[PDB]
Amino acid sequence: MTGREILEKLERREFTREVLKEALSINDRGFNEALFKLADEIRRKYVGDEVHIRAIIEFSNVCRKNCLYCGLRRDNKNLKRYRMTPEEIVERARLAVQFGAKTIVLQSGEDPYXMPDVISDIVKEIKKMGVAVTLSLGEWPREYYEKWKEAGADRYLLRHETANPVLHRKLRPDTSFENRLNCLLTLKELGYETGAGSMVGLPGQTIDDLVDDLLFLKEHDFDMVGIGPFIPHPDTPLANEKKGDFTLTLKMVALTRILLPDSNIPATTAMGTIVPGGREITLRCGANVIMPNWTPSPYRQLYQLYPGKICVFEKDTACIPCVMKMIELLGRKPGRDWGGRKRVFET
Ligand SMILES: Nc1ncnc2c1ncn2[C@@H]1O[C@H](CSCC[C@H](N)C(=O)O)[C@@H](O)[C@H]1O
Ligand code: SF4
Ligand SMILES: [Br-]
Ligand SMILES: [Br-]
Ligand SMILES: [Br-]
Ligand SMILES: [Br-]
Ligand SMILES: [Br-]
Repeated sequence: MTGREILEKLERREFTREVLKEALSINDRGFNEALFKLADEIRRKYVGDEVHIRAIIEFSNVCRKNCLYCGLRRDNKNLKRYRMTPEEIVERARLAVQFGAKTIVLQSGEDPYXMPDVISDIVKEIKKMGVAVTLSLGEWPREYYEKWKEAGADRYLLRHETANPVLHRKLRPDTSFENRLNCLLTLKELGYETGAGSMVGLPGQTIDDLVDDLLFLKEHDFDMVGIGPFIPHPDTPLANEKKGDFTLTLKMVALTRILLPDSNIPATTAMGTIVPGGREITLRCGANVIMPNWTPSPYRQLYQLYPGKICVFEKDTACIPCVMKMIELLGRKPGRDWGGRKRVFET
């Protein structure tokens, strides 16, 4: 098909494997710009001009897993490890709420120390502040997820990473795609607003794999989808592999908006790391959420999933005001409520 014909099929919601493959394979500038415009319009029509701010506290970089792409992998001995205390985490969340955050995101490596009860205690304290709580702690037993839901957690982010089970097992040797999916299904069953998503440009990953990611997201109708480029980290086995392409990753965000028009989709920090102004671009191509870094000094620079992460050298209260300025200069508005998914039922 020509670019014009693929756009017309996307506009009529004929989301076949062939249409998605062709959309990802065409490199024409006119086609790409029209795809980005379509996603931007679908975003405005379905989720409006509000950009929801999720203040993220990366509270521990301790991890038991050995994911091949990740700087926090347990075999990385060249990383200073840290843990915030429960009191530090609560008080830091309180500061974010004082600065206007309406969602607090707690993210960490898979650090057993806190699980499950210290997390439960922390969640209960933050929920007293009248904001949404989102967890991003990795793979744990159903019983842990249940306890956190009972403690008041609202949402859980657990990117599926790659929907190719063979590639998944190789990159994430402690676990499997089956396990990841079982975790996501359990979270949904428990009533969490659930987030999935993937990296783009992983070693071994093909365009067909990317199409399968899109199809997987459509199949499960996730509330949130987090997408970023793979960024090689020098203290990992993938150090010499090629970085993910920004434009290809941007096309994955645009298609995700087109496929899931009422979902919440972040402009991820990885997008801002690989291209200056990458998050702003992404907010104009389908994204409607941003997650300013609220990890306190002196730990920001130690949370090194990937190198060169933006904002790590700044005073640690910088990013909430910064994203508020960003939202304004984009001609957008800040979120007025917790920014939960507002489903638009259709055919
Ligand atoms: N090198 C890298 N490049 C880009 N993104 C990466 C990365 N290493 C990790 N990430 C992303 O960072 C996300 C958060 S990892 C921290 C949360 C939890 N330990 C978990 O694994 O879910 C991952 O889901 C992954 O997509
Ligand atoms: S991606 Fe998550 S689980 Fe895997 S090594 Fe990094 S922090 Fe640990
Ligand atoms: Br302070
Ligand atoms: Br969230
Ligand atoms: Br366990
Ligand atoms: Br995300
Ligand atoms: Br990211």
